[PDB]
Amino acid sequence: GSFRDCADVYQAGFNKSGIYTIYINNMPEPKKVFCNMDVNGGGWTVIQHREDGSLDFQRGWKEYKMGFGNPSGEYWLGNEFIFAITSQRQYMLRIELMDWEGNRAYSQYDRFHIGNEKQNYRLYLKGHTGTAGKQSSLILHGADFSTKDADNDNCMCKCALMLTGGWWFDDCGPSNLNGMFYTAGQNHGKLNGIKWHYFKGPSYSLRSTTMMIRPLDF
Repeated sequence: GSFRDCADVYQAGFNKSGIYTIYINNMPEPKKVFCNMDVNGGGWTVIQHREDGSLDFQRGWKEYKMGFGNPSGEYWLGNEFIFAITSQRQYMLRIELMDWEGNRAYSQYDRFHIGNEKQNYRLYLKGHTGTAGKQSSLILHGADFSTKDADNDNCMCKCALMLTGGWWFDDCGPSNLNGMFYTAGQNHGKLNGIKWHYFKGPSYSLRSTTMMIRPLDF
């Protein structure tokens, strides 16, 4: 049915994880995405994935808007596409995380969406659960998206210049999954890495991230 997301992809009989094309309402061009059909019933559209540091996340607003990298590996879907998808119905957000010592954790939000570009792709979440901290490492109560060329944070400083990448930063706040990818034992003592404070703390840089969405009604 209207392949609007990986949930539709899954309902239509494709039960196997991989690259698919989805047709997002009101977007001009189709979009290739990774679909995770494994976690917890499947139907997850991946909006961010990191695992090796091959792809650099130190980009500007335009690139954070339109997306970068490739769905076969590491990528950012793009805010314009995250908006367009999450406009077409109510979606939940799940975030899969792994440290360098083999531990996996996840955070999950019952409700997720972002505003439009004029709203600086502001973030709204509700209903945090999971094994990657009792509190949410993403701020629930509203933060614009910021990049090195768009200072929209709640700080008198510039969080994108200090922590790297593009994220919904507060006083930078308790996360940045789009920070610098550090490898091996370098995961220790890094302040501008790939961080999720309530899981491994402000100094740990994570081994892999996947952020993915699917409809509430799935």
